[PDB]
Amino acid sequence: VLYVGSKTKEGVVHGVATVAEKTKEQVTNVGGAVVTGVTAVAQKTVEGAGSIAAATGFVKKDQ
Amino acid sequence: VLYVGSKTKEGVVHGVATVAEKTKEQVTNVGGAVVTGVTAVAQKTVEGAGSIAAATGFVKKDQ
Amino acid sequence: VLYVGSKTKEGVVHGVATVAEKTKEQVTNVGGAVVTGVTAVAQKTVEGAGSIAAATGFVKKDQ
Amino acid sequence: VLYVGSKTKEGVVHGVATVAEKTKEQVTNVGGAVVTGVTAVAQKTVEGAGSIAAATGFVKKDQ
Amino acid sequence: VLYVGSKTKEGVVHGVATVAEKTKEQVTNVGGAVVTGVTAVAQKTVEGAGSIAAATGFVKKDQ
Amino acid sequence: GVVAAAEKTKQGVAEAAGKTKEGVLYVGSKTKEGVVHGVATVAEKTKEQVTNVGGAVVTGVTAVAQKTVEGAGSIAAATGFVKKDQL
Amino acid sequence: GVVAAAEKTKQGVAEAAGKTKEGVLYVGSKTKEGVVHGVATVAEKTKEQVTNVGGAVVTGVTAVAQKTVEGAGSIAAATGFVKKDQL
Amino acid sequence: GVVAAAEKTKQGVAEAAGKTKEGVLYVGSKTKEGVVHGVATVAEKTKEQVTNVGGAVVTGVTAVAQKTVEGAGSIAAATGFVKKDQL
Amino acid sequence: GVVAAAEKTKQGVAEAAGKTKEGVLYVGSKTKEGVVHGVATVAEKTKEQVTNVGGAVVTGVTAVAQKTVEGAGSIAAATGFVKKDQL
Amino acid sequence: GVVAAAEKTKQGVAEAAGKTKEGVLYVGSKTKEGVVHGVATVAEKTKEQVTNVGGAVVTGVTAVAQKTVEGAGSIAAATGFVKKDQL
Repeated sequence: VLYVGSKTKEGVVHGVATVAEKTKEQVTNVGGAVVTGVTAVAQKTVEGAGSIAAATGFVKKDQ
Repeated sequence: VLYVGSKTKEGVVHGVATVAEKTKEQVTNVGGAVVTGVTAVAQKTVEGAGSIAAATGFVKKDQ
Repeated sequence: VLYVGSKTKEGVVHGVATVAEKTKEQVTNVGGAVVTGVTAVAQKTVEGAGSIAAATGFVKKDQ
Repeated sequence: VLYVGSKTKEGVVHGVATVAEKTKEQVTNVGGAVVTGVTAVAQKTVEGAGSIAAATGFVKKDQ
Repeated sequence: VLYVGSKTKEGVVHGVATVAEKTKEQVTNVGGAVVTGVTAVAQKTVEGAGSIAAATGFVKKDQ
Repeated sequence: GVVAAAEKTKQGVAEAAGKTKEGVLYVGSKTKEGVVHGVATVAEKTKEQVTNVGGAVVTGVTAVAQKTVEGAGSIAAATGFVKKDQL
Repeated sequence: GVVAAAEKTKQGVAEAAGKTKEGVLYVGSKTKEGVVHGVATVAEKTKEQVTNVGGAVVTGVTAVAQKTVEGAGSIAAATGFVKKDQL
Repeated sequence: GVVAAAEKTKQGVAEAAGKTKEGVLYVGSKTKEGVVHGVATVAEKTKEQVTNVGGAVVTGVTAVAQKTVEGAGSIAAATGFVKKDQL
Repeated sequence: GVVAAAEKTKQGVAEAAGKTKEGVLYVGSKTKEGVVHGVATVAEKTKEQVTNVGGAVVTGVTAVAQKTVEGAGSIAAATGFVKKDQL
Repeated sequence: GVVAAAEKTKQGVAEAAGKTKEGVLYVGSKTKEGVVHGVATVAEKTKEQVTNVGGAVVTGVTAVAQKTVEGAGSIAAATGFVKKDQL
């Protein structure tokens, strides 16, 4: 009937950082999945069932 | 009837940081799933059943 | 009936940064999926079921 | 009936940065997928069921 | 009936940047995909089911 | 004088002088070298009498901003300076 | 004079002078070096009488901002300086 | 003078001079290097009489901000300095 | 003068001068080097008379801010200094 | 003068000058070296007046901030210093 929404956050990601210095890394992958970086996922769904927000670094071989 | 919502957050991720310095790393996987970068996921669903927010860094081989 | 929404955010990603200095990296993958960069995904759906927002770094060989 | 929406943001990404200095990198992949850059994806969907926002660093060989 | 929308954002990407200095890079790919650049995708769809916004950096060999 | 108003309507949105910095703003460097900034002086019931005989008299504020002053035996900034040197 | 108003409406929304810094704002360096900032002076019930005979008189404040001054035997900043040197 | 108002409304949202810093704000370095900041002086009931005979007089505040000064036998900052050296 | 108001409403949301920092704020370094900050002086009932005969007089505050001074036999900062060296 | 109010309301939310620091704030280093901060002086109904004969007089306070001073036989900071050395 009477709604006031001010500065409301729903499904929000903010303030994600990564700092590296003098860093060395080696990756040798064969048929797999390697994730080293940053993933920032924000999701807001209405009337949506079975919703996946993030799916990172999997190796799926279902039947 | 009479709702006021100010600065309300629902399903919010904030303030995620990683700091690395003089770090060496070596990854060698074969058919697997390696994750070294953390993920920030925020999810809000309305009338959504069976919702997954994060599915990071595994291996699924269901039959 | 009477709605005022001011500075409201739904499914928003903001403020994602990575800083690197004197960093070296080697990647050698064969048939795989290696992710090192930044992914920032924000999603809002209305009446959308089974919606994925991010699917980074996958290797999928389902049957 | 009476809606006022001021500076409301839905499915919005802003403020994504990457800073690198004195950084060397080597990638040698065959049949694979290597992602080292920045992907910033924002998606809003109305009455759309089963929508993917981002699919990065993928290797899919379904049958 | 009475809608006022002032400075509203839906499916908007802005403020994405990368800064590189004294950076050298080497890529040698055979039959694969390598992404090192910036992708900024903003999508807003109405009455569209099954919409993908970004499909960066993959290799798909479905049968 | 900035005024934004909305009276006697069913809906009103008023925005005064608002500033937004959305986007990418890049500055390589923003140095400032040898800068004098913001000098203010206030006096009340002002009355001045100056009598000078062979000298130098300056009334007011002094503000000197220099980046590089080269040379040996030089004077960069002087206020009320008397120099009587033999050689 | 910044004013934002919304009266006699069913729904009124008003923002005064508001600042947002959304996005990416990159600054490589923000150095300041040799800077004089914010010098204020207030004098109430003030009158001045100056009598000078062969000298130097300055009435007020002094602000000197330098970055680099090189050279042997050099004076960089001097207020009320008397120099009587043999050589 | 910053004002935001919403009167005689069913719903009113007033925002004054607000500041937001969402997003990425990167600064490589923010050095300060030889800086004089915020000097204030207030004087009430001040009458000035100056008599000078061959000297140097300065009446006020002194502020000197320098970064780099080289030189053998050099003076960087001097206030009320008298130099009488034989040679 | 910052005011945010909402009178005679059914729902009022007043927000005065508020600051938020909800992002990534990166600073590599924030050094300050040789800095004079915040000098204040208040004087009531001061009626100054100055008589100078061949000297140096300064009437006020002295603030010197330096980073680097090189040199053998050099003077970096001096207030009320008298130098009479034989050679 | 910061004011936020919501009166004659069935529902009121007033917010004064508030600060939020959510997110990631990163600082590599926050050094300060050779810094003078917060010097104050108040004088009420004091009694003084200056007469000088060939000397050096400074009236007030002194604040010197230096990071590094190098050199042999040098003087970094000197207040009321008298230097009469035969050579």
